[PDB]
Amino acid sequence: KRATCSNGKTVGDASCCAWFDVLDDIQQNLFHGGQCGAEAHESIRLVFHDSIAISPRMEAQGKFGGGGADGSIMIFDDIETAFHPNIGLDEIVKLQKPFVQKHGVTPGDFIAFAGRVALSNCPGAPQMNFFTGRAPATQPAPDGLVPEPFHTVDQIIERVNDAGEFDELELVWMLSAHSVAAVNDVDPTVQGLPFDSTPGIFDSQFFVETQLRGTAFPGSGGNQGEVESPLPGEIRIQSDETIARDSRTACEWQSFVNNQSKLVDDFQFIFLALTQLGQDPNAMTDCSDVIPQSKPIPGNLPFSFFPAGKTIKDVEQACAETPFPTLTTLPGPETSVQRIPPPPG
Ligand code: HEB
Ligand SMILES: [Ca+2]
Ligand SMILES: [Ca+2]
Repeated sequence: KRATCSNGKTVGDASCCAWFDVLDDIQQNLFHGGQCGAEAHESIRLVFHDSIAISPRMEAQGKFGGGGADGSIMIFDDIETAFHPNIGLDEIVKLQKPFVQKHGVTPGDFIAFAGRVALSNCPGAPQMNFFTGRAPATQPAPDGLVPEPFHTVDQIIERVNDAGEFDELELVWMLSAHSVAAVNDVDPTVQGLPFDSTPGIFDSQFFVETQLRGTAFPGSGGNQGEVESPLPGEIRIQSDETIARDSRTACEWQSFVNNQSKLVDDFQFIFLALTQLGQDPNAMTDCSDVIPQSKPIPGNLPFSFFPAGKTIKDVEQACAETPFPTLTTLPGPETSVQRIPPPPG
């Protein structure tokens, strides 16, 4: 059957027991009592920037293409966090390092762990998986491997296809993370502008809101990779805006609107896949029973809605197969999306 940890919990594999002490430590000292706040969002982002930096095409040509989910972004933070796509990630890397040192775990395992635990904090999240077995990187990733907000949809599709054999529909899946996300470094005048009106809730509001006609910048204009957004305080990036309207991806983008089961099943899958880049999944240990049970979305709303002051008339419909769903609109005046201030220091 199962192993029993010193704290009296039971697990599928005895090696998983050490992660309960990591869990308690980060929930209290990294995530401010298990919150879906700035440190959680940064930890989710960090998983992608560690993991996607792998390139089988470069290896085939005799060039080191990076080791994927290997902890390189932490081990070699002075190198990798100075790459422009990794802007702002040295803060979370620095917050995470003490825990890795204290608990004697691999940097790559800890990054995957912290991302899973972060998502567990966000109502609506899938039940996140956690596998161990990522040896420390011995070489930093090359630059040019992490997508930018100003890149073409073509080059982003190509990049994820190379990194993980991900198709263009799976690209849409992994962008679900922007449902619990804010932007600190794109607008030099303001930090913490969310991508959707519910950055604390893993829902499909990101997929709704990116489909709306953009009307204004939330702060300054003229920032590379930024386009007009539909709501005060919400930011929109060019890549997301284009993927939402591109004939290859627009139908998948819309499919998440008012479809919670598809959202969570697809994201659960793709997040695990990201955390196993550069690894042999058969060689890894399943420690998924350490991750907290995800919480349902509270309250009494339909799963997807238009934000207040928006209706079907504000949607730029892009899926030729299926009209955009006629959602309910939240009552009241158009409200400003509140910023998520990044960690002090
Ligand atoms: C994980 C998963 C994921 C994925 C896949 C992604 C994908 C992406 N993305 Fe992301 N992001 C994210 C998650 C993510 N993401 C998050 C979580 C965030 C937030 C952070 C904070 O809040 O801090 C972001 C954020 C972000 C930002 C902001 C930053 C700064 O400012 O610093 C940007 C620009 C981006 C982009 C992007 C792109 C281009 C792509 C393509 C693919 N993003
Ligand atoms: Ca890496
Ligand atoms: Ca959200």
